[PDB]
Amino acid sequence: DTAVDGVFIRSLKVNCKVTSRFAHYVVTSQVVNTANEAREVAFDLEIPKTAFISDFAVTADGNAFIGDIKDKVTAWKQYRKAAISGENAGLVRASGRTMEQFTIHLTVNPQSKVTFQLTYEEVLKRNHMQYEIVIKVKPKQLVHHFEIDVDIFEPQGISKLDAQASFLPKELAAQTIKKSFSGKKGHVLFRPTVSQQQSCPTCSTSLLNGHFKVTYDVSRDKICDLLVANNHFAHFFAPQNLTNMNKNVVFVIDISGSMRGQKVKQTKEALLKILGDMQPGDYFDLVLFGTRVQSWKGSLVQASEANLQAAQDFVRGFSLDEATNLNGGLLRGIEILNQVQESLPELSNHASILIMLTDGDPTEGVTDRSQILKNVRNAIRGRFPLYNLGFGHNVDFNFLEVMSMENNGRAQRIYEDHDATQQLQGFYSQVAKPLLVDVDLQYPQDAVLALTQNHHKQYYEGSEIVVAGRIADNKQSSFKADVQAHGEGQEFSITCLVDEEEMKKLLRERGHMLENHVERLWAYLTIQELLAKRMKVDREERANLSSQALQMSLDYGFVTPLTSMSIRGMADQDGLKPTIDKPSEDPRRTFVLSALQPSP
Ligand SMILES: [Mg+2]
Repeated sequence: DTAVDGVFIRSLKVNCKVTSRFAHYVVTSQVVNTANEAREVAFDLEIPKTAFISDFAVTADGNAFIGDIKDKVTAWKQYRKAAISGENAGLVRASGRTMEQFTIHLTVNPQSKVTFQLTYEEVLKRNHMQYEIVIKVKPKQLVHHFEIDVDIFEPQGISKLDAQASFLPKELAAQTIKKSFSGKKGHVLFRPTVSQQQSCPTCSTSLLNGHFKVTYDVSRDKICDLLVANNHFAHFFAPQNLTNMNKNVVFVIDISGSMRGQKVKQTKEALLKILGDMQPGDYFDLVLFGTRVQSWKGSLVQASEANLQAAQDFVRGFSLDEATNLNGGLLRGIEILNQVQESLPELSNHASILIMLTDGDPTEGVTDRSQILKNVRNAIRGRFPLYNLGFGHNVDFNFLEVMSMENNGRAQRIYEDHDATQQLQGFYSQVAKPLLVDVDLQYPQDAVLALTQNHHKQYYEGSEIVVAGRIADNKQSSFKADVQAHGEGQEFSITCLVDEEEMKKLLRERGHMLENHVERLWAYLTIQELLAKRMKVDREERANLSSQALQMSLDYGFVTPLTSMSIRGMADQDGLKPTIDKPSEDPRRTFVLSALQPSP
């Protein structure tokens, strides 16, 4: 029998509906306690940090419980006088680089049937020429009816679709994973029988341990992907068949003593590989910063065979230099790229990129964090993006995120691990091939009530620009978009008009779910944008952005950093409600059913 201590997992189902990159997850688990005693049951799964929980329901023999979303402050008032912290008590916590762990332990009645259902949503982001859907599969028992169903609907059409299950042998995956796509519709169905779940023909344990990955991309022949539905729009921009731009890239590398060991080795290895794949038309230099600041050439040099080999030799040879002069290192790298303005104007049409890697905070020279931010942004002056890589967890990552945000870039975390070299290569490949610069998506001011970031410094091959917004009443029919940008010595310009007939056709094919997901796509991107914006503004404007993010989280019912989801009707030993939160970037209690709470 599958059951353990009288408890068996009758069914465990993951249902993912993807509509124009908006991914709607529903995970449903039904556990049955056949024992005549009380038994403890678990609902335990991993979800991506990028997603927002939107609903949670528990039904025990008709007794229904639902997560009520509210201001986080209100939800955590029960923790103030309590012996446990909300972080320790919460059902959700960080469990890895990109995933969070949702865990609840519940004492169920005898002869009981309990159904758990968790809903979470995200907008899939394109990277490396694909979208990726990752589902952590790990039932701590065999499941009678296990299913993963992914239903994809893309107006532009699906160009490719794949489904990989690492934990399954190639022969088992073939018979068990059903996938197909035609036109706008794609489907993946994974329905392993109990026999197919056992690791061995006559062993009790289940091989369903690992990750179920679904990847796809949409046809990009049609340069215009403007999707309008019920006063909300989503605009996807990723032109194909563009010529790679030549680029000027400077690497600013921390060589402080703390880098000693694996970090410097993995950093050097990544630089060697990056230099090895550089294209002849690019220009580059290298900057090292410890206590002293050091540049390989002091100016942008061409990526010739000799220069690349000399740079690789310089990478292999350098040694560490104690402290960390981050201000000097960045300003030096910026000075080199800015030579293109006066000394080297023949490189001015290239796309410029500045990448910085550090494992610690500034200890030499300018150490006032606010001053460094000022120094950097005043030197770059919006000419090129800055990509900060935080190596390990001794860096002030918020400091790195703000700096990149203030300079048309983003920050990325590098985890100290056996694959740090691949992480660095992985990130660089996202910015390695600029195709357009100064992308300006323009929409008629008379029609737009709200909109997301519409200016983007660089567009890279393999990635994508997405804009969403809300349309004013009676302006949807004539809605349009103009996209301007520059290539290397070229001007880019297109116009996208709503295809009214096509929208109605799409609405018929996908149903009213299309309207809802486009709006919720806008809400998701707007909330994320508010969370990003709030971190780089003064405390007064930060409160204003927070209130916008709070109100939108409540309106659309998202569990975000400003909201929590509480479950009335359950209590731990101290009478505390289950609480669900969004953990931040920086002892397992068990619950019982309790219908009473002290009256106010
Ligand atoms: Mg350091």
